[PDB]
Amino acid sequence: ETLNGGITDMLTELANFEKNVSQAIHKYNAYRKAASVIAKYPHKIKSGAEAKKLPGVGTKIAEKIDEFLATGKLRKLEKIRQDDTSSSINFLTRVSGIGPSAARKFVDEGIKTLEDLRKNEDKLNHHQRIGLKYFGDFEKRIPREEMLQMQDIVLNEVKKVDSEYIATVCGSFRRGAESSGDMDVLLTHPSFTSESTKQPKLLHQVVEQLQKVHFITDTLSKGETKFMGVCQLPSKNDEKEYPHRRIDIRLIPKDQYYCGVLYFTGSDIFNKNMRAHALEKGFTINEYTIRPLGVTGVAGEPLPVDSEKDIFDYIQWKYREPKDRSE
DNA sequence: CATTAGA
DNA sequence: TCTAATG
Ligand code: NA
Ligand code: NA
Repeated sequence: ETLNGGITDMLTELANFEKNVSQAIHKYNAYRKAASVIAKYPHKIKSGAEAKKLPGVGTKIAEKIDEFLATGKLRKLEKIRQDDTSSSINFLTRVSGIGPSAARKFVDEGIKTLEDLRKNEDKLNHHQRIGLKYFGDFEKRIPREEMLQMQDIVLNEVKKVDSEYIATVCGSFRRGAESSGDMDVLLTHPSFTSESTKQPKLLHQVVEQLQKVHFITDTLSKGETKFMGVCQLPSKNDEKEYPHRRIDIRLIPKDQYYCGVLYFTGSDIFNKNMRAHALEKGFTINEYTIRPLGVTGVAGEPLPVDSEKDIFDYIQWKYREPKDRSE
């Protein structure tokens, strides 16, 4: 957590590189496992040698460990950090819609900057065109103070269209957080569950609501169960307009909400931890359900859930307010 | 890890 | 169809 820190950070750096700039999935994978196991090790790595005794700890990495050990740096590291191409990749990527493959392709074409991107919006797809267009706003945080004003409008039209809907704004937001990166709305309806053959319109109804009022401004992706978009709080009585925000609304079988909700609400550690417990408590948790464990090794059969409580009850735990779902 | 664009 | 990008 700190005694192995540099090694881990170097190593990760190392990894992320291969992965993006290069297409070295393996080396990349190689770095991460090492990064992983070195991270667990309970003592101070005093040399590649010692490190080397590890699993996944090859000669190539052990080598890198000495160089970092001996001199507070690493060339390859330094050389990469410098590399204008590589850098270019890492940057283009911040564009929403641009990922490794497109980064590399763009670079090769010579587009290495934000401006380059503009000059060639045509070589860009609708997702990326938007990612472009709100480059700033998308990197900006979301003040809870806004999360509250957004959430408020959202539940308002949800309810407006049909009183039967159930929306929940999951995430850290939900976990009390001072700010958030984007809003996650988990949606559900009774008239939609596990079997009941969809009702695409269920999703489409609301998206169209939000839009009709202007909360929705753009569509990154709209599928029959997951709409991915852009939204903005009405810019008041002037002088202050609102930054464009990333929103994600998703349909859910009324039969799977709470688990999903429970889940997406994290924290990643709270979940992991609760989940690990359900195992002892003879259970199985996962994004959509909770099944009872059968000694044969495994088992099935989705116990019924009506609230975040059921799932609690089931594993016989203390209901944890989302507030304290930190870990 | 599953859903969507796109070509 | 596959392949990429988000979460
Ligand atoms: Na080894
Ligand atoms: Na990106």
